Amino acid sequence: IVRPVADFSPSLWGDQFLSFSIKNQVAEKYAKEIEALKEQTRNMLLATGMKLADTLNLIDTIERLGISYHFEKEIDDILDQIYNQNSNCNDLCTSALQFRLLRQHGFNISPEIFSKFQDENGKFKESLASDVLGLLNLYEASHVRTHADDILEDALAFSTIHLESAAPHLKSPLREQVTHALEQCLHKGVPRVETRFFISSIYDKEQSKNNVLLRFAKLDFNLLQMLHKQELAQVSRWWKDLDFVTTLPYARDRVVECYFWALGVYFEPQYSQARVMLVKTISMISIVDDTFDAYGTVKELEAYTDAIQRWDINEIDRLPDYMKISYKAILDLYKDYEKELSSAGRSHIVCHAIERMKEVVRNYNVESTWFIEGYTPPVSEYLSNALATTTYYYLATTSYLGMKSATEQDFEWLSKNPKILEASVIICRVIDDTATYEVEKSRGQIATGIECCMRDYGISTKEAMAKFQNMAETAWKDINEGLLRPTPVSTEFLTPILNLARIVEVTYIHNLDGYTHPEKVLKPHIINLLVDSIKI
Ligand SMILES: C=C(C)[C@H]1C/C=C(\C)CC/C=C(\C)CC1
Ligand SMILES: [Mg+2]
Ligand SMILES: [Mg+2]
Ligand SMILES: [Mg+2]
Repeated sequence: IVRPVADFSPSLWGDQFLSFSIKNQVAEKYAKEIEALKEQTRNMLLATGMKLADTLNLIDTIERLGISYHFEKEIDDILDQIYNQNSNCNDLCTSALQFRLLRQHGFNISPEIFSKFQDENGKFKESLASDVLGLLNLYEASHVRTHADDILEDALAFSTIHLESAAPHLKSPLREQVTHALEQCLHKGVPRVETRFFISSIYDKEQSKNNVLLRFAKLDFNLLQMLHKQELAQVSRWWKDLDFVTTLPYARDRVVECYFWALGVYFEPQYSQARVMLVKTISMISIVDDTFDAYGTVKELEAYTDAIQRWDINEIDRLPDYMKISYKAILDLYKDYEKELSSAGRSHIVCHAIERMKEVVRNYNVESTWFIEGYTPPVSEYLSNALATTTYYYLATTSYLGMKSATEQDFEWLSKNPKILEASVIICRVIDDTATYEVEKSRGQIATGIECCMRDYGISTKEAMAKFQNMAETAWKDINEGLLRPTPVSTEFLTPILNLARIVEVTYIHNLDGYTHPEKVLKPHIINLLVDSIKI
């Protein structure tokens, strides 16, 4: 009664990440210079009597350079001031940038700021088609819409067609920046990824660049990268001493991709413990998913699911030997988390992630039951099960474990499935179903999202993929709305959820599974963030 056949590609990284020894004198030299550069930058920000457009461009540059996390208080104070002054007297470039920066920071600036750029019908004035910097900022702003912003319904299409038309004749690096924006907008990109591109491909090549900011940005990126590499080494060593590579050979060996995921959720040094905890969880639920999907028999998956609900080491012997391996590793991981959080008296919060894991596994087992039965549920029923199998309710909960400022009330909010979390989960689900529809269908999975959608509504695969694309668009508007003040918890606890949605977009770009097939999408990102330093 043997098993399915292995068709997963092995880790393409080998052991190149296993040991990283930080050049300590370089670290100290970088940090010492950064302190000086950080103060110079702080004073640029606090400079009295700057014009609106100059201020917004400064803040935008500091944000794209990846160093704004040093200046949360200064940037906030400035945007707040701009928000409350109501300055509606500018051109498209400044207005669109004003709108984007304020919305991204939760300031509900009215979309009426764009009325002066439109005709009697709410269509942008085509006379603006020759203003490339205006179009570019309009373009970026168009991705931050909520449901109250139908004034902007035309902004994406308008700016896109005219940027495409202008791009081939633009000077550099402007051309490269426009071309990049059309493939990957800023708001929906992974921050370290956009930062790496901006620093190296754009700002470094700008004639007008500020030398202080550029040097700051390069040193800071390379210094954080040393931390990230230590973290990945520590995590690679943990994964190695688990040895699932050989004892659980049916499973995807993707701990580096998992680290990239955790790095997407937060890159700052204060979230180091959080990242390390998170990547371990992603790594481990990856193992569980492959057990349900590519190895376990329905009888085996039943006992596994029940063992997880009971969550007791007593239960191991009801499981086949190969499931004993992962089950003990799972239980041990949570005992590790409890020990890690003990000194800060935050051990009790681990139970929130545990309950969310039980939920994921219940729904894995349902999904397997559906496959065995040849069942094509209605879309509503399909989603009631398949949203949790994204693991995103679970990963979001997990992202909070290592965040020292997360309180019980923050977990209570998250446990009620707030709308911002639900939208992030929906984006993951529908993008995944759109990308992986064809392959899963060939493997016989009749319970696949798009199939459900086709059979339920009586519509073609094309119309179904388009209906899913639209649920993703609706979900982004809900994310954007969920960031607006007053927020139900600190922005600190919203950003991970937003970042989870961004990682989806980036991994499944151009409709391909970038996690199962890392070489396409993830590999260049991993090399740019974790292998190659920015040349100084
Ligand atoms: C649905 C998505 C995008 C998941 C699929 C991947 C797994 C279940 C393995 C670990 C979980 C990850 C990488 C989140 C993505
Ligand atoms: Mg699966
Ligand atoms: Mg799977
Ligand atoms: Mg899938």
